[PDB]
Amino acid sequence: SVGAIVSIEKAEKNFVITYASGKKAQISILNDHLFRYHLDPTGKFEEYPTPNDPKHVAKITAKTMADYGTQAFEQTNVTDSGNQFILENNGLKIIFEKESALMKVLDKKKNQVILEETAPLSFKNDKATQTLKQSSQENYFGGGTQNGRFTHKGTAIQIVNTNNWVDGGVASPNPFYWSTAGYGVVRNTWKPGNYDFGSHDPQTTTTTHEGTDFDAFYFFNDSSAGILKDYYELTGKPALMPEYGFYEAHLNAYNRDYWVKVAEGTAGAVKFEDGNFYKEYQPGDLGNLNGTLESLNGEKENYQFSARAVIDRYKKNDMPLGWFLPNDGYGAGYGQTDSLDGDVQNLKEFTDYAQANGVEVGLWTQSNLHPADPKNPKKGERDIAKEVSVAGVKALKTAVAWVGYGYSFGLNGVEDAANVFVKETDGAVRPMIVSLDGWAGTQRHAGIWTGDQTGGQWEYIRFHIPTYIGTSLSGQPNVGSDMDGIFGGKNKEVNIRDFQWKTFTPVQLNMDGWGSNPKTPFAFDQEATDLNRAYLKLKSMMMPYNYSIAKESVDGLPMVRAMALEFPNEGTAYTKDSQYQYMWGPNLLVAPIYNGNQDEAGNSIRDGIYLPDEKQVWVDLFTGEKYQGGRVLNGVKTPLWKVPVFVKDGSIIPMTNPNNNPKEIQRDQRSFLIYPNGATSFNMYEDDGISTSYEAGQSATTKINSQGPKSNEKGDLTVTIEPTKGSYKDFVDERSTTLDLLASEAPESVTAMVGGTEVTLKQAANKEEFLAGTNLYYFDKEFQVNQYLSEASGEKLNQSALSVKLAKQSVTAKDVQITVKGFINKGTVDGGNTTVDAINEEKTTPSSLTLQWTSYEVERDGTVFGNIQTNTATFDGFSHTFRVRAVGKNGVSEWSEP
Ligand SMILES: CC(=O)N[C@H]1[C@@H](Oc2ccc([N+](=O)[O-])cc2)O[C@H](CO)[C@H](O)[C@@H]1O
Repeated sequence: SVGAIVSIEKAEKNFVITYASGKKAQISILNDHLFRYHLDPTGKFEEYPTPNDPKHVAKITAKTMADYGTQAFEQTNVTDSGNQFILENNGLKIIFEKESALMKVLDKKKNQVILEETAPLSFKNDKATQTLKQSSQENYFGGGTQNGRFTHKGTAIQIVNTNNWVDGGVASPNPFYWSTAGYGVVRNTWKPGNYDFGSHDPQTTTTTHEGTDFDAFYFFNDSSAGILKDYYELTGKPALMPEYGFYEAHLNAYNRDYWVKVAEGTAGAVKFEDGNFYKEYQPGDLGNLNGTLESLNGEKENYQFSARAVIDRYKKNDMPLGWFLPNDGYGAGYGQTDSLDGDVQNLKEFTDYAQANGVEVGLWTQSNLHPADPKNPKKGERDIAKEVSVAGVKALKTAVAWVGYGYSFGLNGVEDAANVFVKETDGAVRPMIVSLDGWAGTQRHAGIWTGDQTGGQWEYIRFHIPTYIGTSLSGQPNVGSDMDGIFGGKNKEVNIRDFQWKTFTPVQLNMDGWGSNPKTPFAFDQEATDLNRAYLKLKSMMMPYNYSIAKESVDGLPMVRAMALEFPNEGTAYTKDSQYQYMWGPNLLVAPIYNGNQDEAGNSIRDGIYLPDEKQVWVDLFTGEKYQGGRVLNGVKTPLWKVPVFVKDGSIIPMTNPNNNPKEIQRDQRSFLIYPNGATSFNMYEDDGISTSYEAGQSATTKINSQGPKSNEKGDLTVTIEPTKGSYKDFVDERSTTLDLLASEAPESVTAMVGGTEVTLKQAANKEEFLAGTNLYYFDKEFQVNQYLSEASGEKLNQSALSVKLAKQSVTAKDVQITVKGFINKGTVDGGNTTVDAINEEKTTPSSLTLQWTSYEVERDGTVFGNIQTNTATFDGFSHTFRVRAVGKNGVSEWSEP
């Protein structure tokens, strides 16, 4: 312990705290809610922590202390207030008890103590530990990719480069956590740590990092978006993926292995287009067998075994494919020549072919990306500069084999790679890097994938959902994983369920070559293939929405959102009651199927669907079925074709034509799927999709406003598309406009103003007239959000919509105002009417209680459960008070005895 504080002095650039031990700390005030506290036993007070190697020059911070300016520091006063020293600016009171040295921070806007040390910093055992008060309602997020976990109260998390990709490991640590009390802390260290959020003593949180230094950035903010924006201003805004990065990729090696003709039914046999069965061999496993060597371009009497042939199969199977890594395999390489330049020419010809097919090429790496002598490369070296400038590579994946050391290593590597992409293309290619073993800052260059796990089993989904959520809460919105795992497979239902929910996630990797079957969306039967295509096409149609929430995640909430981000006033949104669902942007609640529980009809039984907000209607995206929030639904029947996705009524979802890659998007069209519910709004972002020019303001935004009746009510609806602001290379100014307004009745009238001039709309007599014509509207009871899913599910999945089409117009010069009179979107709402119209001892397990007494509701520890279809209900996931009420046609009853 450094002892009592004897003095706090305002120096030229920071406040100097002198402890009775003679140890000093510097407080740097960066803005009115962010400060750095640096207790440096060495007295050097260097701006940056020591990395694990001096060549690791990429910094945690993206903004220097000097870049924040001196204003907040100038406007912070130190006062000697008897038993305390106080630092005070417009934002914070930082209060230090003189005798104990304990720091506490009053947020002056809240007039509440947000952070309070309860024991002094401890430097024992070559670690630096802070001990904080933990309050009963205080929750904690962050830590990076905390495999299986997102909400950390009552647990400890390891801030360690664990190189463990399965539940309970850490695929990508981050020394960043935040408290729902309204603070975030970045430990300014490259050293591993352990954050114990009151795992045995619930009133104490301890944060420990190895080392002899205590250096931390403390930021105070009253919103989760503000905490993340603080983290991003400090450590770097997330990179915005190029549009193609949101599309599934195919990853494997096509330069190294051999295919041997085998019998059908041979272990590992794969059928090819010649109608024969082949089994894949590494060259060293061939033994006396003879096979056909793979190549990227299939130029060697081997076309069906080539990387080109895989592009052709995704095309033949009409599957989206954004990008392709053809060298993803240990020692695989990307050419078979005697030179790097010969291999780069082979890869360039692959990239020409991939690009002719609308697919970008990335490379995997297990190594440094530069030759020992770039002017004289050796065969088998890497030269990301030539790979980029000569071969046209646009993306990079960093194997643990490269970045496995962790901490400063990965950040240095991905920073250097990002700079090469940009420099070699003069900014024509923005970075597209997928990494792991990250740290604070990684997000500004790279997204993460979660590493190697076994698919073909429900645990593959179950642990991934919270993993994504917690990754995103850690300031990494660009998260992905392998589609149905790198290992295993042979479980059709898991495969379909994985493609389903990852539609509503950023990055999808078909990590092929290691599994129980090929890793593609067409590896299973036609039922699975058509479902996977349907969900992949839905993602392609959602690209304007997805790109818009991606833009938001550059300086705001991430794309995968913990329930608490969108519903901060509900306790359920913070706990493991929210571990298996999330908001995909603001507008979609995704509650993936994550276990094999079923009925005899093969329907999955989904428990614990938490629908927030007693005042909010949630709309099944596929069927239009409506559900009242403020409840957790158990026993929800979910057919194989379906993933539980609910639209937040009010949602504007920008859409586009189904497409297999960004070059197939019609840039001369725009389309909005709207669920009007009072006054809502959406900001649609666009840019050139590929370059760094967005960072220099080459982008455009379009504000869409929907102003109509509340859910299920009738009224006037005004949809206003404000003029598009901004421009960029190959910006298309002249676009047609579609609105698909979910509606339950034909309107009284639909009128259209374009830049203040009326456009006469005709009522289409039928769908074919509507589809053929422009300046029309059409009330359609056969509206399909996803025709591929309708066809794949064997369900029509018809919904009712009022669709409106306007002719091409200048989107910059002229707005759109559509007025619908007699607008209504009414359906029956499950739990819509909350109007007031024993413990079964023999069934008590260790962790499940069964209560007995058109449906019922039960309150479990202050959380309301619904969809209880019979005369009993069991509650589990226990290591409790039960009230029950009846549900009928005309409302409910009041709470029975606790
Ligand atoms: C975490 C990581 O880098 N994963 C890579 C890596 O994966 C494996 C997979 C299996 C083993 N093993 O059986 O011991 C080791 C490493 O390299 C793969 C190369 O194809 C993939 O890139 C995978 O994502």
